[PDB]
Amino acid sequence: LVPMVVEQTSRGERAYDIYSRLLKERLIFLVGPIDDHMANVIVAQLLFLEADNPEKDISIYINSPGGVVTAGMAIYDTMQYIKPDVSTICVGQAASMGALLLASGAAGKRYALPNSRVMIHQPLGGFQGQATDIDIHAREILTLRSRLNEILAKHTGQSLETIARDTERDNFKSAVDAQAYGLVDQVL
Amino acid sequence: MSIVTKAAYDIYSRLLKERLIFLVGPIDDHMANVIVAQLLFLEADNPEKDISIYINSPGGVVTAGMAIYDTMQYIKPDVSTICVGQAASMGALLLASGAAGKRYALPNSRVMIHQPLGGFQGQATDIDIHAREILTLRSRLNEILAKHTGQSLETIARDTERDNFKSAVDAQAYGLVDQVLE
Amino acid sequence: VPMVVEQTSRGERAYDIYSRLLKERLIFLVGPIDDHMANVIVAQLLFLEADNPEKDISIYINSPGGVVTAGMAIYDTMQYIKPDVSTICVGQAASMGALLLASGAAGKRYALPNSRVMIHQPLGGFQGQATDIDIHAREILTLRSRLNEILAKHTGQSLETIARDTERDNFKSAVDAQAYGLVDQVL
Amino acid sequence: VPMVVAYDIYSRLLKERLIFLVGPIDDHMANVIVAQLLFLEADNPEKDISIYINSPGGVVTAGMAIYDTMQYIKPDVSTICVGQAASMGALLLASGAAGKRYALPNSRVMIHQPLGGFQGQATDIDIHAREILTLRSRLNEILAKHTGQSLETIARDTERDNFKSAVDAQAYGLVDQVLE
Amino acid sequence: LVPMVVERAYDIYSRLLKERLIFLVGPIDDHMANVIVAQLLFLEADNPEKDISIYINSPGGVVTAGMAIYDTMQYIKPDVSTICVGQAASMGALLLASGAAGKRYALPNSRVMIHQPLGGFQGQATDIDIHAREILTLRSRLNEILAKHTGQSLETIARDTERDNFKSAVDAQAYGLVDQVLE
Amino acid sequence: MSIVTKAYDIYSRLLKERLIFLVGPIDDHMANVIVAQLLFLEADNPEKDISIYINSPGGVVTAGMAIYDTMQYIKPDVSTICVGQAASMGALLLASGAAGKRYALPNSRVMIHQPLGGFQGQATDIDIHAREILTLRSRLNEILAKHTGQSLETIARDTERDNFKSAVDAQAYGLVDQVL
Amino acid sequence: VPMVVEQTSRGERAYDIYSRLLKERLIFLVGPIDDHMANVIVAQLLFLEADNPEKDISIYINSPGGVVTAGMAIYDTMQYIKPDVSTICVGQAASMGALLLASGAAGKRYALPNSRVMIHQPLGGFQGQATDIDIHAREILTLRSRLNEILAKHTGQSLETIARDTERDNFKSAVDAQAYGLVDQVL
Ligand SMILES: [Cl-]
Ligand SMILES: [Cl-]
Ligand SMILES: [Cl-]
Ligand SMILES: [Cl-]
Ligand SMILES: [Cl-]
Ligand SMILES: [Cl-]
Ligand SMILES: [Cl-]
Ligand SMILES: [Cl-]
Repeated sequence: LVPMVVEQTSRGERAYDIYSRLLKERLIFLVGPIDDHMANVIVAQLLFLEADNPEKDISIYINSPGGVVTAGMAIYDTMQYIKPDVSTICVGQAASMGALLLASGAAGKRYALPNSRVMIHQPLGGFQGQATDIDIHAREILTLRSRLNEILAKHTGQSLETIARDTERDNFKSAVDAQAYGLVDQVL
Repeated sequence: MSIVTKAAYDIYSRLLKERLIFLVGPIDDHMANVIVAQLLFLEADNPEKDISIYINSPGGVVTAGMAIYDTMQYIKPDVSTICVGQAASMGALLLASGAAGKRYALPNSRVMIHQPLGGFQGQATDIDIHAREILTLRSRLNEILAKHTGQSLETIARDTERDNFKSAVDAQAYGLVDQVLE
Repeated sequence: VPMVVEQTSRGERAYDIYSRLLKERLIFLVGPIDDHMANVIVAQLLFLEADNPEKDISIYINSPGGVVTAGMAIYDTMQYIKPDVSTICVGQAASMGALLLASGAAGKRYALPNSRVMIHQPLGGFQGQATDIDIHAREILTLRSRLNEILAKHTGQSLETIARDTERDNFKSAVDAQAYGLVDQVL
Repeated sequence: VPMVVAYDIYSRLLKERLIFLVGPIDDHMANVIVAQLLFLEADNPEKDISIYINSPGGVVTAGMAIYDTMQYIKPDVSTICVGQAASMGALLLASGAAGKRYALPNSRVMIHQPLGGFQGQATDIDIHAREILTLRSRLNEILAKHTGQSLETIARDTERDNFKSAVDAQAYGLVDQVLE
Repeated sequence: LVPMVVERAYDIYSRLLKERLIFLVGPIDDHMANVIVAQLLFLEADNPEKDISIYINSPGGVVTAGMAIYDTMQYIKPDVSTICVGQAASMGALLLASGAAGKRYALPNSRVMIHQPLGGFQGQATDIDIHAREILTLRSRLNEILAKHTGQSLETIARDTERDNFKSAVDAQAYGLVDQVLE
Repeated sequence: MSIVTKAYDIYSRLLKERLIFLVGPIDDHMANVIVAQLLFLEADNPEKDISIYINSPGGVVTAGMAIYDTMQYIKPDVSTICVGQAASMGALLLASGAAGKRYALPNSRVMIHQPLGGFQGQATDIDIHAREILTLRSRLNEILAKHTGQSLETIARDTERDNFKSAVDAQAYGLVDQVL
Repeated sequence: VPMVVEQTSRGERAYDIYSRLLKERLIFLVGPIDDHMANVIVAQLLFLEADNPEKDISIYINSPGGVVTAGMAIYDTMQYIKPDVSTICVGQAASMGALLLASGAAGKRYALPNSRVMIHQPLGGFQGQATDIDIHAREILTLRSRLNEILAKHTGQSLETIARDTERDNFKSAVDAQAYGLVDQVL
């Protein structure tokens, strides 16, 4: 059950579920496993907010264990393409594609709360075909892995060699260690 | 009146006001007819303004995709296509079939023209799609792709047998989109 | 199913996309035919006739066919109501779906270029859908003949031609369907 | 279910005094039909009501609830068969107001009552043999009364699980007119 | 699908609730009983003087749920008329017979069975076992209620409730289970 | 908002009249909804009585205790009315209405007995241990003794038996004040 | 479940009972803690802060606990927002539920007389909820110590006392929870 609120607008009073009410504040929630359904809803929200004001910052709250790589890339490309800066805030956790999106927020505007944790490692499951008739072949997996490593090296400032070595490890960084690595700019 | 993110009500319906359609997930008759309905609605509301279809789809049923294809070509407005995430099979065919000059891909999206057997089989219990009809449809799909990409029929027929994804830049070079939005 | 919001005297209102097009006298006949969807189409035809008995109605058809008596409920309602019912095949029309396509108002039956049409009627459409109903062999043969007569009447083909061709479970292209008399025009 | 503006399509047609009896007959759909009939009577006890019937039949006492309500309310209840009417569906069709029972040209009508409609639908209810024979006779009497056939004829013919065409249903007295 | 009417929008049952009509339909259990109790209390508060009608088409069901309806019918100020359409069995039959004196009705092809099967008495919850002596107490209580409202003697009810046979509308009227067959 | 019996429902309309329905098994979900209605009613008017209609087989002890503590804490008097039955936690809450304002209808039944099932962990990772069960059983007995006027030894003996009391016997025992 | 409808000059507006209480700045933390309910609680906190950053917020807590990182999302949001967040235990609070109860604004943490509090954290709360995530032994130990430090800070107990007492999977009464520093007052 998602609670509702009633807010005054220029057009009169209107009812909102809590997430649509926070969308009016240019806040978007990326929560749970990443897949096409939820990634396309986030793409839709980013496009809508850009249409509403292309200059004002947008915030994505991230609490996600990661998930499907191409779904996460659709969010990534949309974040980069729209005119507004997209600020990222990790609460709870960001892993795999969740961590990649966190680290890809606008420079200076990536944040983690004190007890959140960040894991860059990309499990095989995120790369496999999600539809019954799609088999994702080894070379394409290797291309995607290098692509993700290059994106991380670029946004963190780490070298490519460093990202590719560290992404093999299946462990979490604390918010402070994630800030030190360049995955976020500030622990709030 | 009331607004939600997930079902000027839900986010998708608000963007439909902006002449934007989302083609997402597997293509089957249910979602293809919703897209046909959105296309016919937008043409009736304004037969002059462009329409955009965002495509993130692993493909699916061939006749359902052909329903979308025929509607796109038939209505008066130019239909622009944008690949986000991926486009495979019928999804790649539809991406390639947007209005000339108005087909786009985002930099990390991927495109695969290959059409698996599963798209051609009968979806209803009492329908059996026979081998000659499969070959006829595969050829028609190849000719549609040859026409919109500028590749020869022979090149399409050879390359569609491989089930590999192209990058967005490679898909532009192949003629499946006109521009990578970067 | 997306929504379309319009403002009015007393606030604003919301239609789903299908309801919005029903305002424009378009009906969607999509998916397998059964009693549930057939009665909804009958309800829409009756509503549009009562709203304006003079203006045409369009049914878009994308269907593999299905239950014969449910399709017959739609057929009789199309014939009975006052407005001309135009039909447009998008995707495919098989079995009862093809019969209803062919039964649109004369001159107003259409197919899109990549549409396909199959008149063949599989056994499954004729069998009992209810637990306590067993549809017997002679009734199947009788209904198969009634369907062939409807097709002969609307296509202009001989009953002998329809009976021969309906035994083959093969599709016609839009162009071949138009030449056969199943539609009047490829759009 | 499409909408018209704000009614769903069936509610919009209920405003025009049309009720849809569709699908298998059971207590749930019967009681919705009874409610609609009572509502329409209260709204206007003079104007005719129409019931569109497309149904394979079903539970006998649920059908009898509809039958008794059609007979009891003041408005004439016209019936129209679209698609098919079997078992209690056929009984209800034949029980519309005299002169106002219709069938469309390709509809079909079967008066036969399978054993399934008489059995207990609740777990703790067993419908016994003599009650079945009483109900079968009551249904036959209702059909003889509304069709004009003799009781003997109905009792013989109802044993066959065959459909009548719309024309043969009119000839038998199950409807007054085939509509074209 | 439950149709709607516009007058605001009402589903068909809420529209008829405005006309002080309640539908008791299907098997009786706590869920549906408490909804009927709420409708009775709502109608009493809206107008404690005007009659209420309950239409009953029910195979019966859980005894204590039915007793919740019975007690509420007796307690509220309005007369509660009952009308049997289709059938009334077990607790449904009891509730039909318990409408206000002179205002209990059956339609001509309605049927009524007072018999109470064992299933209505057993515990519906996981941790409740309804014991034999409590079943016997409740069976006697139901028989006393029927005797009071029908005018039959207690042992006449006890004899006839043992048989799981239906009464026609005419025979239910003759027995005192309703006052009138509406023709 | 549209109106139904089952948008604006019948229970919501009655909440406007300060009536709350406690119906069915007691668990966290329904108990938290009752706490919410109690807090809402107290904020709307802290002086007017509230009524809880109780028809319940009982259920989870800590869920019932959430309702109990909220009834005692809020300012309004909470009247309780048993319809159908009240067992276990349902009987405890009935017995805990405002003094003088606890009621039973003539055919309702009340069983104070607390089955083991109400005390066990409801979450997968919670094991409720034996000494905590004994502590809770004693607390519930103390609550019943206080509200009924019976001795603790009387409650402790009687709660062992999984038998129902009639409305008249519940009133005589002090579980309600009046049979209506 | 239930609705509250309020009349206005432009007709009627409707809430469910929880949304109506949200209007009074009360949030309900009920049932097992997981990402779904935790993100709903985070959103409610951020909304109430944006609506009025000065006024207190109350969380009613009736929970057997649950997923540790979901509860940590709520914890961090409670500490970050400007308003004081009061906590009230009704029923019970265990594991993450007990931690969040203890984490309300100093002096504004309450328990009702028959509620019970269990700080113990079962293994199940630390394990991966996602199919592709295995939460490893060293991360579990790190999270366990962090929870003990959070509890020590808010209760006033030493780290050693928390670490010893959290191993036992027993409940504290409301009065014992108050004496331990887990709430400030039994209401
Ligand atoms: Cl306003
Ligand atoms: Cl093939
Ligand atoms: Cl046969
Ligand atoms: Cl028989
Ligand atoms: Cl028998
Ligand atoms: Cl007979
Ligand atoms: Cl017994
Ligand atoms: Cl490990």
